[PDB]
Amino acid sequence: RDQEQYIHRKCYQEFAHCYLVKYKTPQPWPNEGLIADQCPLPGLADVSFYPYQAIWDYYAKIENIRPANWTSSKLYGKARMGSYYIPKRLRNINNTHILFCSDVLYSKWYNLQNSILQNENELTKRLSNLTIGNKLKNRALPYEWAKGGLNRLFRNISVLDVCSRPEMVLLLNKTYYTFSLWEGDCNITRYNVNETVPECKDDHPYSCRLWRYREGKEEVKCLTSDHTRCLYYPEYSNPEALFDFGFLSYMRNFPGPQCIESTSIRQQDYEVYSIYQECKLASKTYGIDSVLFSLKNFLNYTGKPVNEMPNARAFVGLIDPKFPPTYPDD
Ligand SMILES: *[C@@H]1O[C@H](CO)[C@@H](O[C@@H]2O[C@H](CO)[C@@H](O[C@@H]3O[C@H](CO[C@H]4O[C@H](CO[C@H]5O[C@H](CO)[C@@H](O)[C@H](O)[C@@H]5O[C@H]5O[C@H](CO)[C@@H](O)[C@H](O)[C@@H]5O)[C@@H](O)[C@H](O[C@H]5O[C@H](CO)[C@@H](O)[C@H](O)[C@@H]5O)[C@@H]4O)[C@@H](O)[C@H](O[C@H]4O[C@H](CO)[C@@H](O)[C@H](O)[C@@H]4O[C@H]4O[C@H](CO)[C@@H](O)[C@H](O)[C@@H]4O[C@H]4O[C@H](CO)[C@@H](O)[C@H](O)[C@@H]4O)[C@@H]3O)[C@H](O)[C@H]2NC(C)=O)[C@H](O)[C@H]1NC(C)=O
Ligand SMILES: *[C@@H]1O[C@H](CO)[C@@H](O[C@@H]2O[C@H](CO)[C@@H](O[C@@H]3O[C@H](CO)[C@@H](O)[C@H](O)[C@@H]3O)[C@H](O)[C@H]2NC(C)=O)[C@H](O)[C@H]1NC(C)=O
Ligand SMILES: *[C@@H]1O[C@H](CO)[C@@H](O[C@@H]2O[C@H](CO)[C@@H](O[C@@H]3O[C@H](CO)[C@@H](O)[C@H](O)[C@@H]3O)[C@H](O)[C@H]2NC(C)=O)[C@H](O)[C@H]1NC(C)=O
Ligand SMILES: *[C@@H]1O[C@H](CO)[C@@H](O[C@@H]2O[C@H](CO)[C@@H](O[C@@H]3O[C@H](CO)[C@@H](O)[C@H](O)[C@@H]3O)[C@H](O)[C@H]2NC(C)=O)[C@H](O)[C@H]1NC(C)=O
Ligand SMILES: *[C@@H]1O[C@H](CO)[C@@H](O[C@@H]2O[C@H](CO)[C@@H](O)[C@H](O)[C@H]2NC(C)=O)[C@H](O)[C@H]1NC(C)=O
Ligand SMILES: *[C@@H]1O[C@H](CO)[C@@H](O)[C@H](O)[C@H]1NC(C)=O
Repeated sequence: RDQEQYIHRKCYQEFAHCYLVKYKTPQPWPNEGLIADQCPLPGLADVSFYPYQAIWDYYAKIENIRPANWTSSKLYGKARMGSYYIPKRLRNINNTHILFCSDVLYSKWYNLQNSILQNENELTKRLSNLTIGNKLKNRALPYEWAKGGLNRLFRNISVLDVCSRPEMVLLLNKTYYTFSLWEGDCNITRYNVNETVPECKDDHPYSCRLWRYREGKEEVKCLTSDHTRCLYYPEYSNPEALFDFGFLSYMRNFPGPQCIESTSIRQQDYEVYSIYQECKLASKTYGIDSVLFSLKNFLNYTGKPVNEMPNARAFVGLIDPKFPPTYPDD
């Protein structure tokens, strides 16, 4: 009978937006610190005027009370306080692949105003028209991922993505771009702002000023004998007062300084395989049930199922996975 529809339905409901990205070589995120001023911060006492930003999971939050001989490096490595600390598990040299199940990276053909029927149909059509086996043609990808890219399935990643999808950016960005209003970045100080920024000849109170000024060396001062409760002094100024300065500056709400520097993270072409296309292909040989079982287990490669992870966060690193998985000969 026309088995095709059952295989489509099952493969789609389990693996539609699941993909496997192979780095040319294992190259992890290179710094412990992430400078992303474009994301709003929680602000004073966390009474936040913005919805929860996922990147806040990695926020190096300044605390006023610290023990007597406390340094930021004890908790956040080389990261700046008030920026973000990338934990070791998100910059792991051993990780050769990135597995994700998310629709946030589809280009404009996919848009949630349409009926789900349209989007389902269009995605399966495009995948069939864009795959050699289970491997995507380079034209499906961003050119930044693979030479020949024409965004025919995936969009380019953006500056604001890191705020809602930090793991995706950390694991998949070919290049790290800073967005900074910190004093000293790009040799911009509180003294030469009227000279480095063209449009400043000296209105929003945020105009032509920096966000974080360097106040001095980081230190802990103890004014009691109680050395467990001492006062912390950050190196740069505290951003709670001006919690959305960087975001508002990124939206070009006012003129002023902006520092953007690039760092090449991963070189050479990505390869990308569609788990859905592999489901549909292997089903005609080994049967839908075993293909389903084996690819579900592959999605559980780390003990946490990637497709049971939130759509914005379902991006995981893998160490030398066998793909396709062995299919049971039953
Ligand atoms: C994960 O990966 C993601 C994907 O890889 C990644 O997303 C990408 O991030 C990067 C970095 O953020 C993005 O690239 C940036 O794009 C910026 C914006 O580009 C547009 O706007 C600028 C400015 O536009 C002004 O001028 C035009 C005319 O020129 C006007 O039409 C505008 O209206 C505007 O005019 C004024 O008005 C605005 C308010 O309305 C003001 O805000 C504005 O500042 C003006 O005052 C244009 O220049 C751009 O033109 C480009 O157009 C296309 C591409 O769009 C190209 O074909 C073309 O060649 C132009 O590049 C565009 O329209 C850019 O500003 C930004 O450029 C800076 O960074 C790069 C990389 O380092 C530099 O090479 C570049 O020269 C710029 O660096 C200078 O400026 C920065 C600060 O901006 C300094 O820190 C730096 O030191 C340097 O200064 C030196 O040079 C200056 C000359 O520029 C000089 O003046 C200085 O004095 C100094 O000597 C950069 O290109 C990219 O778009 C993202 N991609 C996507 C798909 O989103 C993501 O970030 C990654 N995430 C993480 C976490 O890593
Ligand atoms: C990249 O992979 C290597 C190899 O898997 C990782 O090194 C290994 O790290 C584990 C802990 O994550 C070590 O296991 C421990 O070994 C001690 C013996 O000293 C044992 O008593 C513990 O119960 C535990 O099993 C393992 O020794 C270590 N192996 C080597 C060769 O270094 C490495 O950490 C990975 N890198 C990253 C950044 O994750
Ligand atoms: C996603 O990112 C890529 C960059 O890797 C963008 O590709 C670039 O797109 C621009 C405009 O579409 C191309 O420039 C144009 O070239 C033609 C040549 O005929 C010229 O007539 C135009 O005036 C303009 O200069 C550029 O070549 C192209 N670069 C590459 C490497 O393909 C792409 O547009 C981005 N898409 C989105 C939606 O952000
Ligand atoms: C993805 O793989 C992980 C294995 O890394 C699976 O976790 C396993 O989940 C089962 C279900 O509860 C656990 O079995 C039970 O464990 C308890 C306590 O250890 C034991 O007393 C019971 O007799 C029973 O065997 C199992 O321990 C656990 N394994 C680990 C290492 O945590 C997970 O279920 C898999 N997810 C999917 C969707 O398949
Ligand atoms: C999708 O399939 C079409 C087949 O129609 C591929 O090529 C298109 O061919 C028609 C003529 O039949 C041209 O008019 C189109 O311009 C072609 N498409 C493009 C995008 O140029 C197409 O390459 C396949 N891939 C995608 C991503 O659509
Ligand atoms: C900042 O100054 C240093 C030298 O002190 C120089 O190497 C660097 O390129 C400068 N950066 C910018 C953005 O001007």
